[PDB]
Amino acid sequence: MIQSQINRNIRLDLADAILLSKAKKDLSFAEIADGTGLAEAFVTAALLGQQALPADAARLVGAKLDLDEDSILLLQMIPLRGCIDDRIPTDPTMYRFYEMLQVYGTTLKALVHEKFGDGIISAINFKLDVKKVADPEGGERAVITLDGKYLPTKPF
Amino acid sequence: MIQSQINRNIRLDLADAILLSKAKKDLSFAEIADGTGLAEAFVTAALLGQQALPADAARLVGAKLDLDEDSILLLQMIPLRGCIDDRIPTDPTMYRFYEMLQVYGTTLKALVHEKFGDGIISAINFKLDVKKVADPEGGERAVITLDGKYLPTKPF
Amino acid sequence: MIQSQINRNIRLDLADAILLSKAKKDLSFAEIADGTGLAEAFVTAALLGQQALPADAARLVGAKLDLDEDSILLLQMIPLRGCIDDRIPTDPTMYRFYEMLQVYGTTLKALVHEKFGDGIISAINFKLDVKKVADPEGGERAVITLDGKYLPTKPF
Amino acid sequence: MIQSQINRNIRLDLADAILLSKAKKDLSFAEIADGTGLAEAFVTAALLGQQALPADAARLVGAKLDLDEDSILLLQMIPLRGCIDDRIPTDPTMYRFYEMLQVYGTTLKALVHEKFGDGIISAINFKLDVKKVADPEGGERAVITLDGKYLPTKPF
Amino acid sequence: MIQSQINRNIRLDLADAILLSKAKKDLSFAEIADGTGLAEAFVTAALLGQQALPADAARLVGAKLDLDEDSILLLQMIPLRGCIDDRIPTDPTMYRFYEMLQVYGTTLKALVHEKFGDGIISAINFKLDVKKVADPEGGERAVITLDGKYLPTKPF
Amino acid sequence: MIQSQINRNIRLDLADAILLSKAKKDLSFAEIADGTGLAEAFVTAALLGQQALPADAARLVGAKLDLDEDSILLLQMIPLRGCIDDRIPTDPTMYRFYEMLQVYGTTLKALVHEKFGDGIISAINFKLDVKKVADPEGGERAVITLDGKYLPTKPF
Amino acid sequence: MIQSQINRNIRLDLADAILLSKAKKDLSFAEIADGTGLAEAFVTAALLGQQALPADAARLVGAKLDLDEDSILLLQMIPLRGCIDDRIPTDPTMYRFYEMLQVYGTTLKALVHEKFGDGIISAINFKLDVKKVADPEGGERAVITLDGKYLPTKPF
Amino acid sequence: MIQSQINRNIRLDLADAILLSKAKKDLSFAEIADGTGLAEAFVTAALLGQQALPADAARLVGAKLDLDEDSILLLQMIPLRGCIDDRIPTDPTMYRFYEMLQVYGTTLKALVHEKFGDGIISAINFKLDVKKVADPEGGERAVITLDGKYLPTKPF
Amino acid sequence: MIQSQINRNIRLDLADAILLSKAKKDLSFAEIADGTGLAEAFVTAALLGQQALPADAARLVGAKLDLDEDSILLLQMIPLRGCIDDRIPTDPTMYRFYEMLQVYGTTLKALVHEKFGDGIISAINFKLDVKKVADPEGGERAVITLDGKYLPTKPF
Amino acid sequence: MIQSQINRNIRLDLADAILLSKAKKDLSFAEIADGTGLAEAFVTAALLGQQALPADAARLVGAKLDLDEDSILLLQMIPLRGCIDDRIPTDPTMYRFYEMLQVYGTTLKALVHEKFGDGIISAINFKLDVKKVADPEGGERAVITLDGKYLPTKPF
Repeated sequence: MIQSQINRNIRLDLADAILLSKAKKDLSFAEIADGTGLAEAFVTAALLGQQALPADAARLVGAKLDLDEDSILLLQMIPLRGCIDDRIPTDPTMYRFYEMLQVYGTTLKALVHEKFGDGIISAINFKLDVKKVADPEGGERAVITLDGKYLPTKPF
Repeated sequence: MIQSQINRNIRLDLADAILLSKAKKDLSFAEIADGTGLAEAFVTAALLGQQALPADAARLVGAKLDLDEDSILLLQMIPLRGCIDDRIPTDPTMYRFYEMLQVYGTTLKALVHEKFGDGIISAINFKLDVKKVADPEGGERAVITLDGKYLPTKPF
Repeated sequence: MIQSQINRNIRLDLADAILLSKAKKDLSFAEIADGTGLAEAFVTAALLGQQALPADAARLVGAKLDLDEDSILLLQMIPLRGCIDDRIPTDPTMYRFYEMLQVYGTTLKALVHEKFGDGIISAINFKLDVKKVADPEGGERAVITLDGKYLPTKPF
Repeated sequence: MIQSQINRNIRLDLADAILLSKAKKDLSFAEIADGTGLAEAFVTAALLGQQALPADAARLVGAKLDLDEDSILLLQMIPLRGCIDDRIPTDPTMYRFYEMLQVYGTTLKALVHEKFGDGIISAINFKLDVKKVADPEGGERAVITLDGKYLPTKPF
Repeated sequence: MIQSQINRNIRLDLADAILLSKAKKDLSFAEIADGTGLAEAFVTAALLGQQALPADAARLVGAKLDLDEDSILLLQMIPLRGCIDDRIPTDPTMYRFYEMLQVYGTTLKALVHEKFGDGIISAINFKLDVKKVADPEGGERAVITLDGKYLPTKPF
Repeated sequence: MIQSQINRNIRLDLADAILLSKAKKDLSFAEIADGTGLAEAFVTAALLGQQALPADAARLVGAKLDLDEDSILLLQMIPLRGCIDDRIPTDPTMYRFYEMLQVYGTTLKALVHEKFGDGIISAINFKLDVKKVADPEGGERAVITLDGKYLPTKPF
Repeated sequence: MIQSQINRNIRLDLADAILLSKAKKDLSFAEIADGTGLAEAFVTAALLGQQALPADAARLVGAKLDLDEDSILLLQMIPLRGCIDDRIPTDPTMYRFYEMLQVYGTTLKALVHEKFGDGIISAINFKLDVKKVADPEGGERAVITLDGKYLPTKPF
Repeated sequence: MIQSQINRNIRLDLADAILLSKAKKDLSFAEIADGTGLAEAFVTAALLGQQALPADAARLVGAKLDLDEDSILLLQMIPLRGCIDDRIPTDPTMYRFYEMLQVYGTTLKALVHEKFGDGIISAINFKLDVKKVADPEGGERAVITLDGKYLPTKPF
Repeated sequence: MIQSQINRNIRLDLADAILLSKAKKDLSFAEIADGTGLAEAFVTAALLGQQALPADAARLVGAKLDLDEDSILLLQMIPLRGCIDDRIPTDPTMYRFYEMLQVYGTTLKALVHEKFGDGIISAINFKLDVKKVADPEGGERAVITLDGKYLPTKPF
Repeated sequence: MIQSQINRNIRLDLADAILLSKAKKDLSFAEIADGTGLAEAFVTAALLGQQALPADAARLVGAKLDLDEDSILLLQMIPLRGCIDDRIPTDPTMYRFYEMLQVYGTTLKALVHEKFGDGIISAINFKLDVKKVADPEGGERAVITLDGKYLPTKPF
């Protein structure tokens, strides 16, 4: 796939139409991803304009959501990524993950360098998943797993 | 603890001093946290100005790092939290965690609302840990676990 | 329930239409919320794009305001919250509540840590109400009650 | 009093020194304000650079805290108000009160105009207090009362 | 009037239409405000989205400018105030009044506190008027009067 | 005077020292400007770093405040003007004058063009004064006069 | 002219339409301004939304460009000035004039105060022109002349 | 010269020192540059941190201003250029040159492309000068000449 | 070519249309640029709104992509350059080139001044090339060549 | 190396000290890096706070520059990277490399996705080289090579 986007608004406008059709059809993201062979977080991210779907998956989710052919094609383009409106989220749900960075950002840096060395944990060679577990004290918790490759920074 | 800070620079300046002592002594954060009864991410965050240590742990890390009494006292104060200089990290290691929000922030929202409902995953009733593992294709990966309680939003 | 929004413009445009219909019909927010079983601040926030109405409430307010069926569905979706255009309000009425934070924000932090300990007062597990009272010196006063759960930060 | 400040850093530096002395002495804000004739929120705000204390209270708290003569005079100066470092708080405890504005700011405007008319709720003719209560579901809640005069805007 | 706006663009779009009609009809703001019983600065501000006209005035200016009924109703709505596009004006004419704040802002604070005490000069209980006078050395000057109530900040 | 500044911090630091001296000596700005032949708003502005005092005035005020010779010379330098820390004031007293621009900025433009023509009201060929007057409904008001030359924009 | 604009987008949208028509007709700005009696920089700035054309000049360029009556009227309105999208230009050609400010801004201030005194060089009583000349080393140079009246700031 | 700076504060601190010494010695920029063979705008800019002086010029002006040897060396380093504190000047004198860009920036672009073609007017191969001329209507004008090489953008 | 744009949205909107047509016809940028005589980086940049195509090339690519005549003319127009939505890219692919500047920006400055002297490497007299090479360690690398003319800064 | 920094000011203050010593000793970056076995761009970036030197290289450059022991240790710490003062460079030399991103940023994205596919060119597994070459038309050019590993984005 060699086609790519440069203006996020195209795929984000499409995401809005996907969300409307999904709401009208009472569909979950789990059901939309079911049968693609792709993880729900990857498929969901594509619907929301942040990943590219392979052709087969694009056609399958397109049927489910009743998308036109131009829309099924856009879903296959490599996106201009960046889902936050203006750098810092205003939405509370979305903001808590930013706050995690404000509280633990330097600790994540410190422990990455301690355990791995100079370099980065990838956001590209990277997977994430969201799991609901019972809280032994009452209620529920989310266990969100960020799984990224370590890439070293080495002299040259 | 009822004492709290309002100017992050005080504890951030102490953090720099801690990092210098730690470097001169060839200590790791795991080493410093060993024996405190507390997780390495929590103790590390406290050293870096983002948590408060209980008195016993403050005295122990203070002995390990040869910190003076004002410093051992400062570590027990509730901090003015926020480790990022100016909202968006410039450091590549830190930035990748912000990039994961730019790529998956709306997906985390979507999947939280689907699995839990309206509300948030907490950044307060919250634990995180960093694990080094083998990458099955070669090299190493970080598995970073964000473990947060779900708090619902419901009508009143 | 499980459907959510990622572009606040959709629900904010709906808010503008609701406000137009509301004005043509000479309706108050108190009137619109009457019979929903929900507090006026909660129903008002939903109309203005910041909460989700349960289905029964959406139909009741929808009938009162003569909203079409797409609008009645939108009111039930979980919003992308954030009512301020660009971080700091320009409107004097809204600004005073921001200035309240500029004057007392560190005092709120200090007293919260003194009375409760390390942690937060929730904006999620949270109730708001606005009460008009006579001023014994002449005039009227607003008594605005912010009622939020304390969630502690504890070591792990 | 007719003397005022133009650089908030002077009074905020004094606040840092006050907090250190307060912590060394194991004092609460409630104790410091005791015998002052003034509400804890007002005295605390003055200590943190956001209000001016009368000479009598400045000397009383100054003695309690061991402040030099220049500091007790500073406490009586009219401040350059503004406690937030850079417009939006990073600290989670302070941030939650900002988030209340992001979620309810337009609701507060709408309900103020409905109950009072065109105008504002004052942040000057204004009192606030923080009370700790039981949470009938378990735990504790903060009831924060914002009590502000209504000033109307009327044609001229 | 209990109806209010939350999106300034609606009234600012109306303002644009008002300005076009006013130009096609060769009307001045003084002419439009004549007969309303209201000062030219107040009526002009309402046309430009920054005040609410009483019903009688709205119908009068609506007839003078040939406004439709939706517009006459909009002019009676309480606005979301804030006429500056992005905080600092680019327009030279508007910018000069911002520059006066950059040069004299702390002087105004200093002199207000000297003459009145701790508190504010109101922008709500407030009148302004623009008068053209001769410059004794040749040309013209504008004498702009800001007339605002003093509200004291008093301890509690 | 041909000497000028490029770093506002030097004169603003001097302002801080001036305000301390003035506080210890219990002086008013009216008192300090007395005997200079200059308006209190101009002398106050100079002390706060926003105007240059002629040598005779600099020596007069410098005597009253007990300033060293380096400071009396600094006050005669042409300043790098700009009294607001970061574009928008946080202080309530100075914020109200910014709010006047958010509400009436476009009205001031519109009326200036109507009365004078294309061009500006100067902030350079400019006087301002602050006058306290009784409010017939009770209390006090500030009448603040901005008096600026009209300079037209004319085709070339 | 007493009619003015408050939303720059109206005149900037007209500029876009003017530019398309101009390119279709293979016209230069020098040709469009020919016969108006006005300098090419003034007429060009008017077309681009930053000056008001006298009526006769508006009709002349309107004929050359095939503009409709509403557009010819718009060109005569006093504009809401400000041609830069967001404060700092991104376009290399316009950025160099900003860079000229970053490099020489304080030099221009220092030399203006040295040669003229305290005060400003006007941007209002102001002419500019662009001239192409030979570079003695080969190639071409632009000689851009900023011709502004000196307005002093003197005590009052 | 192969040495360069990366932190503008070093040379800007030197500039403040230079300006105090210059003020104590009652010197003009014209006098300081006299005998260097360099234009007053180039020498002034170097003193203010925006150019590098050759060795002989640095020794000359350093003698005139009684600079230490470290300071004379600093004047010869290639600077980290950028004289504006925070992107947009607050000083009225410098702001007017920014306003010329807000009003004429697109006109400068348009006329450069018309006269020269696609490309830029250099800010590097560039000369500027400030000349005082009498205004035939009374008073003084500044004629500021920006003289830059045209560099074309050509396809490759 | 003497015609130029001032609003980037016109050419960027055309870019979006070009990308959609390019995706529908399964074309690459190398293919589109084939037979124009122009480097793929230059032609691609023109399509994406950042260069002007000569007329012959504009008609060739216009045919390949089924562009209408307004669009083929627009491609020949000198653009208002600037492809980044809001100064800092959000897209990871684009961001890495920004991170290169955050890590090596001062090194590039230092080494340019060391090897060439005071002055700049041009972004105008400039060629850009992207080549894919095999990584001896496995995988592939991009070798991106920035070839700019050195322009000296010399005293005047 | 497991030790890392969180406050860039420490290493950037050291960079300033290094640059002073380097200028006093009339050293080039090429000579400082000679004998380290590391590329001049790597060693230079380390001196400027953006890379960590191995211990032997730290000692060798520390000897050349006469650095104290704490400085030789600091050069070995993993930095808090980010060399740009405030996101966008002000310095002309550094700004040109940002301008290349404003002009070619979307072209680099497009061509990377065309030649390699979805994913990124690394700034971490990355080397850069600056080469001076004669310009056949006269003068000099810089050939700057960015050599980064391709990391693909693939579904999971």
